[PDB]
Amino acid sequence: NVTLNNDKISGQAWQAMRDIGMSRFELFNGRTQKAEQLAAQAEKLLNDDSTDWNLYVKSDKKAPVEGDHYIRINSSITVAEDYLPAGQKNDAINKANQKMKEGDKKGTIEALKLAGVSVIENQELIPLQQTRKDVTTALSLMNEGKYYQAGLLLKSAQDGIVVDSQSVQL
Amino acid sequence: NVTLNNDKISGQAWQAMRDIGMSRFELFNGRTQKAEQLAAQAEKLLNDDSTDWNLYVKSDKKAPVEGDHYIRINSSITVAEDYLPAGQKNDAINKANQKMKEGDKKGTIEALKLAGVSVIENQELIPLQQTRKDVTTALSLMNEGKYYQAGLLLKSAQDGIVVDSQSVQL
Amino acid sequence: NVTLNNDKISGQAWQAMRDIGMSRFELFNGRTQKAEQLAAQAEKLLNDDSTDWNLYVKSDKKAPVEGDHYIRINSSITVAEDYLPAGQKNDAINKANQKMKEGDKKGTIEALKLAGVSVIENQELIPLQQTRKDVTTALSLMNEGKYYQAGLLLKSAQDGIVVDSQSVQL
Amino acid sequence: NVTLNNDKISGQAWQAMRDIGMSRFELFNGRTQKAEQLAAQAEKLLNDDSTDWNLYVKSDKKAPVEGDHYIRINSSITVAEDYLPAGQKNDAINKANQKMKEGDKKGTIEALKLAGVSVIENQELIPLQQTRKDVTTALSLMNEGKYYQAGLLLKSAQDGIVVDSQSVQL
Ligand SMILES: [Cl-]
Ligand SMILES: [Cl-]
Ligand SMILES: [Cl-]
Ligand SMILES: [Cl-]
Ligand SMILES: [Cl-]
Ligand SMILES: [Cl-]
Ligand SMILES: [Cl-]
Ligand SMILES: [Cl-]
Ligand SMILES: [Cl-]
Ligand SMILES: [Cl-]
Ligand SMILES: [Cl-]
Ligand SMILES: [Cl-]
Ligand SMILES: [Cl-]
Ligand SMILES: [Cl-]
Ligand SMILES: [Cl-]
Ligand SMILES: [Cl-]
Ligand code: NA
Ligand code: NA
Ligand code: NA
Ligand code: NA
Repeated sequence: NVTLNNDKISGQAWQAMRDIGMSRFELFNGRTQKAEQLAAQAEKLLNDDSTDWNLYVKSDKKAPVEGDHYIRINSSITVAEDYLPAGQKNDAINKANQKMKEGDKKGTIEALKLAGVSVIENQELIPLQQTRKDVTTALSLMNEGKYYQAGLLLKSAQDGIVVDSQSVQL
Repeated sequence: NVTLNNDKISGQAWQAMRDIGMSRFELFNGRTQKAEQLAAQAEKLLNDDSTDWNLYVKSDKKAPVEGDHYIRINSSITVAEDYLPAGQKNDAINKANQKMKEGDKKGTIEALKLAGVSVIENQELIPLQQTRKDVTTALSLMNEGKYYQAGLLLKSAQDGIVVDSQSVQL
Repeated sequence: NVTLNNDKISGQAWQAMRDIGMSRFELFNGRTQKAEQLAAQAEKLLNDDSTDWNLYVKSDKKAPVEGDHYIRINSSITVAEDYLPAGQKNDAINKANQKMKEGDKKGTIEALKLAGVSVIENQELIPLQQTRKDVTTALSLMNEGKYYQAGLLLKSAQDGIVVDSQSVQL
Repeated sequence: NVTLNNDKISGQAWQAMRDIGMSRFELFNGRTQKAEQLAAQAEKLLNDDSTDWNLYVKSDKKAPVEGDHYIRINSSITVAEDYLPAGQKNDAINKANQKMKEGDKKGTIEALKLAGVSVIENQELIPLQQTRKDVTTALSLMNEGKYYQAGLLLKSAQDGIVVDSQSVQL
């Protein structure tokens, strides 16, 4: 999948983060072997050598750990609707719908502005190498029987998700 | 998957909510046919006649719409750690790790209490019929070309996700 | 302030949680004496002997720590809007506005239902004694110079905030 | 208050956003005159002519509406803790505590890195003029008796809050 500006989003890393959360839950749920399976899947997803990880990097954002980079894992939309009289907004929304039908992203943004609607794109990001290290280290702790400590690292990986909300500039 | 109390969680409905969010994004991304495909997948997941939806119902929670019910779609954990001197907490955490290894949920909760750690389970819920109606109606609006209005219903479905955070009573 | 069902909400505890967050930030901001001042204010707010803390208790919710109770610190609204043709919804919303003008909460909920709008009340809660202990212990750690450890307890207090989202049953 | 880089944060705008949320709740709570009072307070806070609003602007972030700017209303911290053996981390945390005592922000960040801890600063931002317009227009709608529509604009103002999470570069 791609952002509004056509930059690639990592579905593998999104699924890895989902697996990380499920893994942590299974530690507390008394299913530590299931937790290891889920963390192992996350490790394979984040370290896939056939994936070109450069494609997902948000270059304009400094990661906390030296040499690391944030990658895009999801995009969503926030709209902000100004008050308009019912009639004027219907006609403006109808034109916005035509641009979406046409695949015209810029025309959609501009028609929505005439409807009093601003658009913000929320890009969910993770630091790639820091997340990889959390997963691999958590698995090592699980191998050692240090399950609570593994859970702390899985939670830290989740807490490293950030959301860059930006106005749409196509 | 199951909660700490062994109640079933709907992976299909979780994926349906993921599909609903992606569908809404694709409307703004100028890919309305992709949005319809994603909403159609969500509709099939939420309306699977081979699924016994009773298994996922949280019976002790009144849904906003008459006749409806909330279903469980995810569980996560929140811990709250009291301050303990480094030595006393290590020994208590080590015993908690043994109970997790043993699959002993109650023993895990009790050992964590000795470590100064309380456990809260966060159950993500959706109203099943209200969400079904949002998806089916959004698809109908997409068929009619009313894409912005479909996006509003998809967002409403997402805003209907609630999180019941409860202390663990096994 | 009060919930939709006229149960009291603690403005003091809300401000205490705000102070707890600011206190934690000031630790990292190199202003540990400011952090102590903010945590001391939170302690005074949560332990005010002139406040009748029973007024804010959500009795139908078991707190994680034995003998403790959750108290209400905020209420907000989530609406869920069904799709209605523009004309029918305007007339229904106009009637909802009259009930709000009249102070008629039940009539507002019922008029909104005719407009295709369901209402959910989100009650933010904290465990009172567990939060008190976090604050007092964090101050003690600050007195000892253990600032990072104090920050962990302040964060734990914040992570103990839960949101009970319930359909409106007046 | 100030960020880690000593940029000013608007306490007035933070309180305005708090007032906006309370105002919206009071509409549904059948207290429309209280909602107007709270929105009027938010309007006065955001439009204070004695405040130098330039002090709070995050210049490196484009606001959705032409001519507008994002302003800082809060800062918080996220830590990410690597796994370290208990002994090595205690000694590293003890040195971090000394730098916080000394007010040495850069030394704190560097000592925390030796403890395996990365620091992210989360800056809560609002678009100033777009938020002002939401509040003033919502009050006008309240004067007209269009309470539900006012609530939509108050919610839109809240949905315009974004969080810029950045690694600490002092
Ligand atoms: Cl297992
Ligand atoms: Cl890379
Ligand atoms: Cl580093
Ligand atoms: Cl290890
Ligand atoms: Cl398409
Ligand atoms: Cl059912
Ligand atoms: Cl109903
Ligand atoms: Cl329809
Ligand atoms: Cl200070
Ligand atoms: Cl009490
Ligand atoms: Cl207890
Ligand atoms: Cl102590
Ligand atoms: Cl009033
Ligand atoms: Cl300005
Ligand atoms: Cl504009
Ligand atoms: Cl107006
Ligand atoms: Na979206
Ligand atoms: Na979890
Ligand atoms: Na509200
Ligand atoms: Na903070």
